[PDB]
Amino acid sequence: AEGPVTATKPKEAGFTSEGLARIDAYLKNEIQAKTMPGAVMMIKRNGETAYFSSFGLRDPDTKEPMTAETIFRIYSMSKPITTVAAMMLVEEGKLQLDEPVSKYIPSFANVKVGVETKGENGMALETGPVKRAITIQDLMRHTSGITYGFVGDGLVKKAYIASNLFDGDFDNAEFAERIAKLPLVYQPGTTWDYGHSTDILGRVVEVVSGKSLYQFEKERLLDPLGMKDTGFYVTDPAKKSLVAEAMPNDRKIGGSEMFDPRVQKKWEPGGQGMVSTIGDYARFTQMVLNGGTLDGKRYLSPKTIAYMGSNHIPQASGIVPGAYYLPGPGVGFGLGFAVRTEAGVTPVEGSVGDLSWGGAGGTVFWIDPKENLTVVFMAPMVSPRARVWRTLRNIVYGAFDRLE
Repeated sequence: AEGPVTATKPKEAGFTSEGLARIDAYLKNEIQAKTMPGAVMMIKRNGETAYFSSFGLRDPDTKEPMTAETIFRIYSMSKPITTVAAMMLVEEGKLQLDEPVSKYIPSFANVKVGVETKGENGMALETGPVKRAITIQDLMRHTSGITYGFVGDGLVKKAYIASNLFDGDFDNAEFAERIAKLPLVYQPGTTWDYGHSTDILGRVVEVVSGKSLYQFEKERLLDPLGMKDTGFYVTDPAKKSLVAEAMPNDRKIGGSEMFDPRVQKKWEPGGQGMVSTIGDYARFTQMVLNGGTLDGKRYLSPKTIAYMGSNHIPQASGIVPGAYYLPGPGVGFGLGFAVRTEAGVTPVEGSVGDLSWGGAGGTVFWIDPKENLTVVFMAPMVSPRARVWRTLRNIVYGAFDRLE
């Protein structure tokens, strides 16, 4: 427990105080159940802060309190930021969505597609050529054939694991080469499958800009937006104790302990390596809700934002869901965002057109243009994250007193 971080205007935000109180009760109960050591959450609607509270601890071992300034490993929430960075280059005519990835990273020109088939001793992989080159758009919407070794199962995924992709101290250029040596799980441009595509996109950004992913983002987005505690590593000695840590029995991601952001390394993966704070990320999402601008500064045009927020894998795309379609029924996917397409069907409340994504470390956010709403939630945890995120959606929408 703890309470509000700042003053709030729930009624003007279109919520009831009784409804929002349900969030307090839920979070405190989950903390008591040891689902997480603590949590911080912010809800903004109609340009007003409807809710902003923190509860519990940011670290169960040190017993340090959960605060608004607490730094979280945001993992996959790094993707929308990486994608926005790439789209800035697109707006300047320095990158195109239909261009082949191989144009920037040659090793991807000759990747092969693995297909499971019966052999003398069980299932084995047959490999063949791609029918189409992987495009920049494919990377942005996860229809490139590039996957994640630890998500679901399969022979290609087992090959990812066997290749020990995360050994040593390597940079984005080297990681891209490691990925390029592996077979794809699906033909490029045909199937949605979550994977390392965004890490590859990050390298594309470096090739085009001539800068490291972090420096490019720092200059074009992080500094101007005021996201002073957002990056890939916590190098400021005064900020190292602010890193949130999950319960002892829930610190494993992909079969390994969470990386230590307090120790700088060469890798700056655009799909999973960032650290940030709720305040920093809220500015990023507000910028997106605003159509690409914040505090008088424009980062992307409103057309570009609308384009990123559109479904890029509907029927007209011919794209089909892969074996592990994470967004689930009633939800599509755009350029770095899951996009709700059905009012019902999806088993959680929300609005057609709302944008969202989460991180394996417990963080999640969503932007609802129809309801002029943005929500950011951060709590260090892994196994129960999806359950908590879905429940929070229900509670937030369940606290509405009116529709916009």
